[PDB]
Amino acid sequence: GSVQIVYKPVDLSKVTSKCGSLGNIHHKPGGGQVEVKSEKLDFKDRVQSKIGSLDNITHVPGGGNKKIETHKLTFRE
Amino acid sequence: GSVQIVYKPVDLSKVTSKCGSLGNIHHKPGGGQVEVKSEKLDFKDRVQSKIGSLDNITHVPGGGNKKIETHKLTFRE
Amino acid sequence: GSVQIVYKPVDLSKVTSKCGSLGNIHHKPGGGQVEVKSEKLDFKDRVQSKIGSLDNITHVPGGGNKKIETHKLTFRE
Amino acid sequence: GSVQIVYKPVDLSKVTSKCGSLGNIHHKPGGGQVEVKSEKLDFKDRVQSKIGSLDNITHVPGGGNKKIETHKLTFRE
Amino acid sequence: GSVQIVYKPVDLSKVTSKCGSLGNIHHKPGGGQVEVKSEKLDFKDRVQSKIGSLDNITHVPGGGNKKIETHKLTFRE
Amino acid sequence: GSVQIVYKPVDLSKVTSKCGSLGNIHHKPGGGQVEVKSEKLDFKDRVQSKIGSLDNITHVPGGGNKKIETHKLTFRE
Repeated sequence: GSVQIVYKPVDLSKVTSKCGSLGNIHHKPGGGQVEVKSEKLDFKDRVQSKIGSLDNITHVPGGGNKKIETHKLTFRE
Repeated sequence: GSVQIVYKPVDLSKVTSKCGSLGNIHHKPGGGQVEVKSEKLDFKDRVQSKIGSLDNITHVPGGGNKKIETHKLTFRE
Repeated sequence: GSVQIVYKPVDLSKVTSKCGSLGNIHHKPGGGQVEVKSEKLDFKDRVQSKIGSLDNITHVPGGGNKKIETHKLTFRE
Repeated sequence: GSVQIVYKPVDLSKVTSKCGSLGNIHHKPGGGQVEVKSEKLDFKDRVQSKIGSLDNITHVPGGGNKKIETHKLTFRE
Repeated sequence: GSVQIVYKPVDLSKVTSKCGSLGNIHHKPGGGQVEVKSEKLDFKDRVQSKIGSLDNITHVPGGGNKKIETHKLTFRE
Repeated sequence: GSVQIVYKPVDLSKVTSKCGSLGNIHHKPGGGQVEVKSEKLDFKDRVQSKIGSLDNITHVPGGGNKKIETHKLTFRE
């Protein structure tokens, strides 16, 4: 019993943008207040956590395009 | 018993945009207030959590396009 | 008993947009208030949670287009 | 007596195609026979000729599109 | 008497194609036979000729697109 | 009497192709036979000729695109 597998996908795909100008952008939020009160913090087994955060973000990429691919050939016996 | 598998998908797909100008954008929210009160925090087994957060975000990508692909050939016995 | 599988899908698909200008956009919400009170927090077995959040978001992508594909050939015995 | 010619043709044309796949094509003609008998051949000036030819042609272009133009301003006296 | 010619043709044309795959092509003609018999051949000036030819041609271009132009301003006296 | 010629053609043309794959191509003609019999051949001036030829050609360009132009300003007297 002979097994033959050929795995030859092809992609010529493009992910693209064009823009004339980004222009004037004004991030001006009023001052927030964040208060958190807790007594104990027990953490185990791959847990991840964020407490009391206050983030201001002004992300203005001229492109900002993204492509994701995954290929996976798996074999048993 | 011979098994032959051929895996040859083709894509020439495009994900694209054109824009004249982004123009004036004004992120100006009033100051929020966030209060959280808790006594104990027990965390285990891949849990992830966010408490008391106050996020202001002004994301203005000139493209912002996205493509996702997954290929998966699996075989047994 | 011979098994032959051929997997050759083709796509030339496009996902595209055109825009003259994005123009003036004004995110100006009044200041919210969020209060949460809790005594205990027990978390296990892949749980994920968000408490007391107050998010202001002004997402203005010049394209914002998205494509998703999945291919899956599976075989047994 | 003045003369003024402004030859300014503007071209924005496109000649285009899409095809998914060209597929299986089978050029299998039976064997031809060509016999020509002649005694004398006298040629002069701009003659061009072909005798006793047997051509098999397969032509499978992925596009095969064509454009031709012939601009011609002529002036006298 | 003045003369003024402004030969300014503007070209923005495109000749283009997409193809997914060219696929299996099978040029398999049967064996031809070509016999030509002649006694004398006298040629002069601009003659060109072909005799007794047997051509097998496979031509499979991935594009195969063409553009031709012939601009020609001519002036006299 | 003044004369003024402004020969300024502007070209922004494109000739282009995409192809996913060229695929399996099988040039397999049967064996031809070519017989030519002649007594005398006298040629003069600009003659060009071919006799008794048997050509097998496979041509598989990945693009195969062409562009030709022939600008020609001519002036007299």
